[PDB]
Amino acid sequence: NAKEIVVHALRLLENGDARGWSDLFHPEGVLEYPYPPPGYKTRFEGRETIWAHMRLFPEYMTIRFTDVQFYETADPDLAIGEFHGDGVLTASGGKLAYDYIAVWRTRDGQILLYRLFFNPLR
Ligand SMILES: C[C@]12CC[C@H](O)C[C@H]1CC[C@@H]1[C@@H]2C[C@@H](O)[C@]2(C)[C@@H](C3=CC(=O)OC3)CC[C@]12O
Repeated sequence: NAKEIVVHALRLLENGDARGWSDLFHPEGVLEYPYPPPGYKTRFEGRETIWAHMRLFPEYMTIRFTDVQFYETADPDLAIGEFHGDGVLTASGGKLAYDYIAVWRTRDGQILLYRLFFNPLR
């Protein structure tokens, strides 16, 4: 189910496995930053592109997430949840913090939609 897939993914990212995380997306699957920070795209259509975006992730930062607080949905293939992320820039130093809310949509064990809200000012 979606909640299962989401936790899996977040774990993969915590482990720095960006290809894995990427791989969890349906080929024509989409990543979105509804409130994108400046200098970044806001939609990433297709696994290849999502991968291209996330490729560099582990090189600049390492993240650790709080446990997702999901809200109960009807559809088991839709998950809506809030969670926090703390990052440490490989620079290094740089502690970086995020408070998310996301709408995940899955099918046959793959991620179709990853809509990740966060504060672009912050
Ligand atoms: C917007 C962001 C800001 C920090 C850094 O400059 C990289 C950019 C692009 C990549 C972006 C970070 C913030 C982070 O919170 C992210 C949203 C983070 C993610 C968490 C998640 O569940 O999906 C992606 C990993 C990296 C991230 O995807």
